[PDB]
Amino acid sequence: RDFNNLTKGLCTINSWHIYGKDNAVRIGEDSDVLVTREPYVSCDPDECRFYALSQGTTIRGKHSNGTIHDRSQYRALISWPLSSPPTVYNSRVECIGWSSTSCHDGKTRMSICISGPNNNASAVIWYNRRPVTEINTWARNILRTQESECVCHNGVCPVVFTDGSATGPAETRIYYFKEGKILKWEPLAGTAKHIEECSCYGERAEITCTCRDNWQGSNRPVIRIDPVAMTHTSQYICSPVLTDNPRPNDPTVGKCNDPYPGNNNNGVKGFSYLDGVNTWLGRTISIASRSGYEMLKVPNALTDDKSKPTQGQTIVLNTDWSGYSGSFMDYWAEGECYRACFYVELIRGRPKEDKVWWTSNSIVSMCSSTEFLGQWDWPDGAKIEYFL
Amino acid sequence: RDFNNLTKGLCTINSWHIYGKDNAVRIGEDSDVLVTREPYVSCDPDECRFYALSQGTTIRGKHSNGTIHDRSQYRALISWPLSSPPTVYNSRVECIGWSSTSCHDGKTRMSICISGPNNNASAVIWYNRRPVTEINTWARNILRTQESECVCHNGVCPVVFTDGSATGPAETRIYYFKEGKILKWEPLAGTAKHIEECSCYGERAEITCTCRDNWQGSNRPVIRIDPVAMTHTSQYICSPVLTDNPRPNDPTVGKCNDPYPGNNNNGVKGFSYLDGVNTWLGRTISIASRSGYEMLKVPNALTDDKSKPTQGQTIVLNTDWSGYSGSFMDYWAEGECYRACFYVELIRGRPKEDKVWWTSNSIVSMCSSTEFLGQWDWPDGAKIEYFL
Amino acid sequence: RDFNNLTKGLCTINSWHIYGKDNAVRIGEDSDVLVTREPYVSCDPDECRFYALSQGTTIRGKHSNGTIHDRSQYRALISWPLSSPPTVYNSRVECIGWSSTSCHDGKTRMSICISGPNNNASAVIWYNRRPVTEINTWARNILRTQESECVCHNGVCPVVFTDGSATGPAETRIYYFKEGKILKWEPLAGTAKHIEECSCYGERAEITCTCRDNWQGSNRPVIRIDPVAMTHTSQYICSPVLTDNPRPNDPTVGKCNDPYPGNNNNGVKGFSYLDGVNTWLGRTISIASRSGYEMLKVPNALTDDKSKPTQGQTIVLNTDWSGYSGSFMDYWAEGECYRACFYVELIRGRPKEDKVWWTSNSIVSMCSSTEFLGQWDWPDGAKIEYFL
Amino acid sequence: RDFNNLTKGLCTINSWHIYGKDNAVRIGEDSDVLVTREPYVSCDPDECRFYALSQGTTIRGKHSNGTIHDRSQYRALISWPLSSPPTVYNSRVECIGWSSTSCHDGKTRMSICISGPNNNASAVIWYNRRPVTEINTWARNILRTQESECVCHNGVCPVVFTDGSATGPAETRIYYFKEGKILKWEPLAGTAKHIEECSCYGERAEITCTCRDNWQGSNRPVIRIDPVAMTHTSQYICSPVLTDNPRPNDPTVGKCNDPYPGNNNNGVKGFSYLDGVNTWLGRTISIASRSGYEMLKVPNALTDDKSKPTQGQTIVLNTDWSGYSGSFMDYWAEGECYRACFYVELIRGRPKEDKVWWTSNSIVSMCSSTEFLGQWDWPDGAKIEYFL
Ligand SMILES: *[C@@H]1O[C@H](CO)[C@@H](O[C@@H]2O[C@H](CO)[C@@H](O[C@@H]3O[C@H](CO[C@H]4O[C@H](CO[C@H]5O[C@H](CO)[C@@H](O)[C@H](O)[C@@H]5O)[C@@H](O)[C@H](O[C@H]5O[C@H](CO)[C@@H](O)[C@H](O)[C@@H]5O)[C@@H]4O)[C@@H](O)[C@H](O[C@H]4O[C@H](CO)[C@@H](O)[C@H](O)[C@@H]4O[C@H]4O[C@H](CO)[C@@H](O)[C@H](O)[C@@H]4O[C@H]4O[C@H](CO)[C@@H](O)[C@H](O)[C@@H]4O)[C@@H]3O)[C@H](O)[C@H]2NC(C)=O)[C@H](O)[C@H]1NC(C)=O
Ligand SMILES: *[C@@H]1O[C@H](CO)[C@@H](O[C@@H]2O[C@H](CO)[C@@H](O[C@@H]3O[C@H](CO[C@H]4O[C@H](CO[C@H]5O[C@H](CO)[C@@H](O)[C@H](O)[C@@H]5O)[C@@H](O)[C@H](O[C@H]5O[C@H](CO)[C@@H](O)[C@H](O)[C@@H]5O)[C@@H]4O)[C@@H](O)[C@H](O[C@H]4O[C@H](CO)[C@@H](O)[C@H](O)[C@@H]4O[C@H]4O[C@H](CO)[C@@H](O)[C@H](O)[C@@H]4O[C@H]4O[C@H](CO)[C@@H](O)[C@H](O)[C@@H]4O)[C@@H]3O)[C@H](O)[C@H]2NC(C)=O)[C@H](O)[C@H]1NC(C)=O
Ligand SMILES: *[C@@H]1O[C@H](CO)[C@@H](O[C@@H]2O[C@H](CO)[C@@H](O[C@@H]3O[C@H](CO[C@H]4O[C@H](CO[C@H]5O[C@H](CO)[C@@H](O)[C@H](O)[C@@H]5O)[C@@H](O)[C@H](O[C@H]5O[C@H](CO)[C@@H](O)[C@H](O)[C@@H]5O)[C@@H]4O)[C@@H](O)[C@H](O[C@H]4O[C@H](CO)[C@@H](O)[C@H](O)[C@@H]4O[C@H]4O[C@H](CO)[C@@H](O)[C@H](O)[C@@H]4O[C@H]4O[C@H](CO)[C@@H](O)[C@H](O)[C@@H]4O)[C@@H]3O)[C@H](O)[C@H]2NC(C)=O)[C@H](O)[C@H]1NC(C)=O
Ligand SMILES: *[C@@H]1O[C@H](CO)[C@@H](O[C@@H]2O[C@H](CO)[C@@H](O[C@@H]3O[C@H](CO[C@H]4O[C@H](CO[C@H]5O[C@H](CO)[C@@H](O)[C@H](O)[C@@H]5O)[C@@H](O)[C@H](O[C@H]5O[C@H](CO)[C@@H](O)[C@H](O)[C@@H]5O)[C@@H]4O)[C@@H](O)[C@H](O[C@H]4O[C@H](CO)[C@@H](O)[C@H](O)[C@@H]4O[C@H]4O[C@H](CO)[C@@H](O)[C@H](O)[C@@H]4O[C@H]4O[C@H](CO)[C@@H](O)[C@H](O)[C@@H]4O)[C@@H]3O)[C@H](O)[C@H]2NC(C)=O)[C@H](O)[C@H]1NC(C)=O
Ligand SMILES: CC(=O)N[C@H]1[C@H]([C@H](O)[C@H](O)CO)OC(C(=O)O)=C(F)[C@@H]1NC(=N)N
Ligand SMILES: CC(=O)N[C@H]1[C@H]([C@H](O)[C@H](O)CO)OC(C(=O)O)=C(F)[C@@H]1NC(=N)N
Ligand SMILES: CC(=O)N[C@H]1[C@H]([C@H](O)[C@H](O)CO)OC(C(=O)O)=C(F)[C@@H]1NC(=N)N
Ligand SMILES: [Ca+2]
Ligand SMILES: [Ca+2]
Ligand SMILES: [Ca+2]
Ligand SMILES: [Ca+2]
Repeated sequence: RDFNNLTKGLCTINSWHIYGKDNAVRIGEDSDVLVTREPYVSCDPDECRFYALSQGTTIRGKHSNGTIHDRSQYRALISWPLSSPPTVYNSRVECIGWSSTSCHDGKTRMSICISGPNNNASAVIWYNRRPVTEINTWARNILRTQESECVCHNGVCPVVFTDGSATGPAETRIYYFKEGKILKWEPLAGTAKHIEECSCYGERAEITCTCRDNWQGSNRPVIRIDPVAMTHTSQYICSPVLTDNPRPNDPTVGKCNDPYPGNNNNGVKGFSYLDGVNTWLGRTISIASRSGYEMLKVPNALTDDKSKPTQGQTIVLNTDWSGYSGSFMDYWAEGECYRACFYVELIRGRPKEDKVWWTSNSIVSMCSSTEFLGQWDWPDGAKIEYFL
Repeated sequence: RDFNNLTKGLCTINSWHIYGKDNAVRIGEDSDVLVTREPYVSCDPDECRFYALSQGTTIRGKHSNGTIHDRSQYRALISWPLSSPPTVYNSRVECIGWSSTSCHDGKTRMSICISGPNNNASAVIWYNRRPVTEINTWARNILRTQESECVCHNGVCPVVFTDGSATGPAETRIYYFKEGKILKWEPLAGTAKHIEECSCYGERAEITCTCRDNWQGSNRPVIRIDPVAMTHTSQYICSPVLTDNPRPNDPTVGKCNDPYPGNNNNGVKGFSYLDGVNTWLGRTISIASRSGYEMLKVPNALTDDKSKPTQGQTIVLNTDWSGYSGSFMDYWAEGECYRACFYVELIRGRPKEDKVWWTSNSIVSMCSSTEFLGQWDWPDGAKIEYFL
Repeated sequence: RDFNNLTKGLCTINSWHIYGKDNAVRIGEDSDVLVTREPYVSCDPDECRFYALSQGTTIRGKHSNGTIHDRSQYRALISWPLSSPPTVYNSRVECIGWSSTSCHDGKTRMSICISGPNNNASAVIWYNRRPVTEINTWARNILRTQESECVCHNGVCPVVFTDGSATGPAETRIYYFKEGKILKWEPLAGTAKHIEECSCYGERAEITCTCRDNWQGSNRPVIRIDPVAMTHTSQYICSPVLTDNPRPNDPTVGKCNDPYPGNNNNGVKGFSYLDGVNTWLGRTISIASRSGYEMLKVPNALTDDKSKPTQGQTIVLNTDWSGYSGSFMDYWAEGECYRACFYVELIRGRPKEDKVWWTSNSIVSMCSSTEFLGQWDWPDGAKIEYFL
Repeated sequence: RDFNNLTKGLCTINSWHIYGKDNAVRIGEDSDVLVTREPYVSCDPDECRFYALSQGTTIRGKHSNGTIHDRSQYRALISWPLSSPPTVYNSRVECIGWSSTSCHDGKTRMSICISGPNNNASAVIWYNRRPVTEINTWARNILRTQESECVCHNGVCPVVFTDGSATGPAETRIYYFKEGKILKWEPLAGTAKHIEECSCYGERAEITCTCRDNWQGSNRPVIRIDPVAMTHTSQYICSPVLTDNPRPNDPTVGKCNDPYPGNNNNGVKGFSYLDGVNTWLGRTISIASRSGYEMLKVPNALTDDKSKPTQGQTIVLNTDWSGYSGSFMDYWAEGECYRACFYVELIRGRPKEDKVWWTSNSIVSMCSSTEFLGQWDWPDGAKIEYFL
């Protein structure tokens, strides 16, 4: 086993095909399914798995009451087989905490969980299923990380962390890990003014992350990382196709180097694939809430402040709930190019559906096709009324 | 690991012995068993497994209400250990969709799931548990495939798909796959006038499929495929022993090159083994409904339009429900010949048993014996009244 | 991997230590535990497992009603990890039927299940988890076999079957299998007048089985088998310490070559270790019912028609239910001798406890010690009243 | 695989990071979680697992009634994946009994369970998942052992047992095992006057155990073992920071060679790391009950009868229940030093919470960091009222 290297480009994305779906809320209506949120997908060389933050109770369990809260001592990063639900009996605990990331470097897996109180959180970096490095909070304000997979190149796996205000300037750092040890870290550079929850992918020896400016931006910040030099910059997606949520209506011209204004102090984790004409952006269909989800092909979105969609695909109808969304690729598939993939978290329960006392989610995930495939929509599918 | 080659003939079939049975509806009365239908069996070189289409809910779960429907976003091909039930906790998802096939080529497994709306369905072809090829609907009318295992020879695994009307001419294609990639495809040839749900087996470098003419035929169409030349023809089973359902009474003479008339627009998936005097046909015992199941030895059924049974074996009594039935063989068993096997789906719930709001099934499977074994009957065994 | 050979003698048995216990009825009061009976234990070279006949329903399930019956289409030989309970989710199906045996030959496992109606039963012999040989009923009267493990020597695994009356002369055969194929079979020889449910062990190239004379004997028949010559004889245990159940009071003198009279048409599966002075017999404590269980050291029991106990060990109190009991050894342990082991089935429910509608069991198993260990008793431990 | 050797020293302990937490009582409110107590953690070369004594019933099960009792026939040492709960379906039985220890020697695992009545208990020593050696009670008074992992060095794995009074002099022995066989045993030596439940760790070819003087001491006895010479001594922790429970208030001066008085006939299993200035002691926060848990850095605690804390870390608040606590290390981690770890048992139910009829626990475990990490508290998290 050698470290994996990012030697391929992205396949041409002409549509999205179904990859995985776990139906966890439907099935967990009458089986021992854990309450989760903040899910993602990540591949090893011989298997791809679903990941999420457990809340340490099943959904039918009485302890599901109160699970709208983000951060407790009962949370852990869990993983489980692709498209199965996260059950008590099949879920494997990666580490303990309420913010995470995880990636395989070709030889073994690194998993990072942050736990603690808001003013005293710490990250523990696990490598080959043992704890190796720990990092203490630097700004004493909810140390937090990507909530989707990291990416490695020749052993170097950069990770984006943020510590500080959600509604003001914060202190974002890029840590470059290798075998779980810190090679280097840098403070955020470039023009992004606030960073959270970066969604990353790797192609041709470069790692691109699409993040959430929680403070001011409804355009998404982008961090581009060179994992060999161990350097980065940041900017925003130029495109007037705005992809955060909540957000104002789309203008005609976006902003490349500043937050696009109109909504403050709020947002959602999301992603994009930024590859010249082969660029696809994800977003909720609603400008106001986490409902619906679409993919739009927006040629040169990253660099063209007037780019608009040339194609699209509905993933979730606007009459169905969505949530966080994020990128991953199977870096160990055969063939000449990396096939872009993503998941969407389908959040159920509170706050939008408050007749139940819980919040949970299921997962749908697609990967790209070079065909122009017909679309379906992929909702969570559970009837909240069955839980009453 | 080399690609497997079909180098043996069928063993002499003198009776059928019990192979597997999961009792899923009985057990799922009080355990976390998934609602399924469209089951089958398929072997790898070191294990044989049960397969089916999940409905993405357990049977006791409230979401089992409505599961008579064939096609939703909550379905997936799952597999699980032989004769265990498909539970939440032991079932492995192969791919997402509501029509499937799957086979191992000696090196690894190919699995194909079709999903989408009726006018916009697509097939995703997985190989070694990754998506490799996608195929879009060509007639915009419920693209669909075998619902039982495919067969490979030297890496080439043909698969029969149909897109178009269930009650009229449709567009059937034979795709020849290798490592998940399309080597070739051909439109249906020969005299079969409508094809659905082919049940296939392989012997001496030839693949024989027994299919369902949904439009006109109560005799079954047969497709014979040369996986080296990558060519095929089709005809019908000549025999007056008619094997679709519903069907008219058996005549005295069948038809070789046309549908045998008497029932329109309906049928059920079934199979046969067509091997000269060693020929056995499966069918429901009832001409009117999916009840009962028998095997009949009908020497030269394929080519003799007056052949009648010379032996038989009851599998399921006419007072018990049956359903789809299909062929598979363990191509990696030791010994001089391939032992024919089959399963019967035992459908419970709607529409015949409408005091419950669900539809599900369990599975019974037999393989052939060179002995003349005593027969038992093998019903589903659940009491519907326990579910009330 | 070579075939295992029986090259060691029995270790000196000076007491019995606890080996395994699954508590299945206790735990299955509130978890998805299958209804079983006819359990046993058998080792592979790298693992020892519990085996039993499932009834194809959980114990809390409504289908547990009626499970006092011995033979249905819903039964299967299952195995599961040592001292775990047989659950829906962890139990592996070996084959389908309502009478079984199973043993590992050093290279792989042979499992035999008999199914069918009383007048038309057949055995299917599985080897390396595939069906290899089938055998049809020869006397049309409930073809049946050991219900505990077989034993192999250099690939040859003899198995004792009986077909015919339970209350009269029957036709017992010894089949000698190798890789699942029949090398030879012989009709029962020697002085045993009726044989059922043989409990076997192997030492120094000879296999000894202790069986149940259901028709006349309260002393147990014994079959001694030479697996190299493929020959056998039979006699009874001479000892006046009578070990079947129900049974008369112990006399002073037993019988070597005839059934010891006093009880007709009834009995229970049991076992012994017959090794000169190192001989230990198992039996229920009650002469009238399956309650209690003890081991007695009865020097030369096999050949001495006046032998009485020189030591003993209570396994289950007379105020607790027992059931079938049987022998196995770990033939792949390190060391100079084979350590004798046994299990006792602890039957709960009907017919003795008829406030519940089911019958099931749990398992306790001990192996011998060369120390003189203190004894405990090992009851099932469940409160029937919790199930009301 | 070679036997592991204790060739490293302890890493510098500057704080404790979260390692694992199973939330078993929360999750077991509505899933099939076994009732346990006396948990611990132990690593193999490729995996670390949770261990505990099952009570042979789930917590929601009616048989959980009465589980405050320590010793029944329904108990077994079980292990399960790190931070998962001990469920029916994922728990592996190591051996049967109501007192245990377990450790891996680099080649395979040794597990020891004691069972029997109080006056007739015996230990069975399993090695490579087979029983190898048995030891009978020597003082006929509840033969008992560590309840946390043992430690091996070059194949030699010493184990501390005690047989005799809990409230008076007893007979403690140190057995030195290798491949499950007794190399040697010695009676307790040095100044410790009563020993129970030793918590052990190994560094630089020496094994240190921190035990419980149940009879007189609120300071903890310490046994230091040379596994090459196979010799030991014992003394007490000198420090006036007293670490048993219940206990008097901390004095100013402790005792090195006698029990520190003030509480008789009671105590709790606990541990320490004794490494010069790098010494950390665990204890309950309450002097009166098993509530709260803290770690205190007490330089030279072992040898300095006036040492007081120079740092600390809260693990569990005084308003939350704790229980037994114990040491383990991952001896197969990479790097230059062994990272100290520990777990705390979080006992729920009786006797403190007597509105429920059961007693169970969950587990939290930490390992040391060379950083000064922020602290959180880690309670069990279940609401007893949900169980009413
Ligand atoms: C079976 O399956 C297939 C495969 O999925 C289905 O076919 C798919 O059908 C879908 C849905 O109909 C299509 O998605 C839409 O794509 C269009 C883009 O394609 C159109 O526009 C292209 C570019 O045109 C522009 O470029 C230049 C400019 O100089 C010039 O050429 C041109 O005139 C124009 O200015 C055209 O090239 C393209 O045409 C080609 O393809 C056609 C096939 O569809 C064919 O018929 C043609 O002949 C031709 O060859 C086509 O015209 C997306 O724009 C659209 O996305 C917008 O609309 C949806 C609402 O439906 C919305 O949710 C999106 O957010 C977006 O609209 C919002 O954002 C815009 C950007 O800011 C903004 O302008 C809009 O006002 C709107 O904003 C409002 O809503 C948002 C979101 O709520 C909010 O944030 C804002 O603030 C504001 O409120 C869809 O993605 C697929 O591309 C198509 N796929 C394929 C391969 O064909 C098929 O239908 C199914 N079949 C059946 C039988 O069911
Ligand atoms: C223990 O277990 C064993 C092993 O399982 C049990 O023994 C088995 O018993 C079963 C059931 O009894 C047998 O199955 C039946 O097999 C017969 C075929 O065998 C008979 O016919 C043979 C051929 O004869 C013809 O050939 C030539 C013609 O030129 C000529 O020789 C001859 O005169 C005749 O014209 C005979 O060779 C054969 O005889 C031999 O074997 C005998 C043993 O059974 C022995 O006794 C003899 O001495 C001799 O050596 C024997 O006569 C099947 O035909 C039958 O299948 C038909 O009947 C069942 C109803 O029972 C039906 O469900 C089937 O569908 C089928 O009948 C329908 O279809 C026909 C074809 O179209 C049609 O003609 C019928 O009118 C009927 O149609 C109606 O119903 C269908 C279905 O609903 C509907 O679609 C139509 O529209 C219409 O409504 C059974 O399969 C096993 O073969 C036998 N196995 C063995 C190895 O013996 C044993 O009983 C058990 N023991 C105990 C103690 O329980
Ligand atoms: C801690 O744990 C230890 C280890 O487990 C416990 O110690 C164990 O204690 C048990 C129970 O007490 C012992 O089991 C019993 O063993 C005796 C056999 O040992 C006795 O007899 C030996 C042989 O004597 C004969 O041989 C010759 C003859 O020429 C001659 O020497 C002699 O005089 C006599 O004729 C003696 O050698 C032996 O003595 C030695 O060991 C002693 C230790 O116990 C020691 O004290 C001595 O000093 C000496 O060194 C000893 O006397 C078994 O016979 C007995 O089994 C019978 O009894 C039980 C009822 O308790 C019954 O259930 C059995 O079925 C059996 O009795 C039935 O069957 C007989 C045979 O047919 C029949 O004769 C009886 O009438 C009776 O029949 C009735 O009931 C049956 C069954 O229901 C029914 O079918 C019939 O029809 C009829 O109704 C027990 O197995 C262990 O051996 C002992 N183990 C050890 C290593 O010591 C210890 O107690 C525990 N400690 C604490 C503190 O709890
Ligand atoms: C974010 O996270 C961080 C990291 O966790 C949090 O910071 C941690 O904060 C905790 C809690 O505040 C600290 O734990 C306490 O540690 C102190 C020991 O450190 C103090 O004392 C040191 C030694 O001083 C002595 O040494 C010499 C003597 O010659 C001399 O130098 C000196 O004057 C004195 O005599 C000092 O070196 C040390 O100072 C340094 O560090 C400071 C940081 O905290 C810094 O501010 C300073 O400037 C300096 O550089 C510091 O003063 C522990 O002693 C304490 O443990 C005692 O107290 C707790 C109650 O809180 C109690 O539960 C413990 O049991 C113990 O007290 C009992 O036992 C004593 C020993 O017998 C006895 O003396 C006491 O009376 C008491 O006894 C009673 O209760 C017990 C238990 O119930 C009972 O059994 C008895 O019978 C009796 O009833 C805590 O462990 C961490 O060390 C600190 N960690 C770090 C790295 O800083 C931070 O707060 C969090 N931040 C936020 C924003 O939340
Ligand atoms: C560390 C944290 O609480 N992040 C929030 C995160 C943060 O609150 C925001 O990113 C602002 O800092 O927001 C959301 C959300 O649904 O919007 C979550 F799902 C996240 N929950 C989580 N356990 N990781
Ligand atoms: C694609 C489809 O719906 N096929 C139907 C199929 C089709 O409706 C028919 O083959 C006609 O096209 O019919 C039946 C049936 O029970 O008869 C099913 F079980 C099938 N269900 C399924 N999910 N594959
Ligand atoms: C052998 C025994 O009962 N030990 C007690 C042990 C002993 O009673 C004491 O160590 C005194 O001998 O005390 C406690 C406890 O919670 O305090 C337990 F958890 C232990 N329970 C257990 N099954 N190992
Ligand atoms: Ca924002
Ligand atoms: Ca038809
Ligand atoms: Ca008898
Ligand atoms: Ca004490």
